[PDB]
Amino acid sequence: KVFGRCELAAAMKRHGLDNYRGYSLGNWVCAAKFESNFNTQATNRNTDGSTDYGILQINSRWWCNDGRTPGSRNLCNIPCSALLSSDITASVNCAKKIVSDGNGMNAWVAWRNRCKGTDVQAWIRGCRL
Repeated sequence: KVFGRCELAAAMKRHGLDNYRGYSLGNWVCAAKFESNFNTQATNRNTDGSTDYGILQINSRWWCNDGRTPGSRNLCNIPCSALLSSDITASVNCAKKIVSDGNGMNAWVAWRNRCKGTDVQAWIRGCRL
């Protein structure tokens, strides 16, 4: 599913990301924009042989099982394919663990490089939230 911007803002807010670990909703929407272009089906292989999955490009070395990432963990206890669903619940639950791990949203390198320090409330402009 390709979310609209305000559609995704509303879903992320419903699931508790606004101000989660102190990160306002626009940070999360900005991260999804540059990680996946709002596409839940996005996947991208990494040089280390892991893959990133879904709206927040959650990676198979630590967080989910894809069966092809040797000596990986599954700290979110899900199959990576769960992260591709139109229902973002599993991606949100796993993102909450990731952002709690010690480096905050710096775990998403698109957030660090394209969202951090910018006017992230622009991403929720106009939305009825």
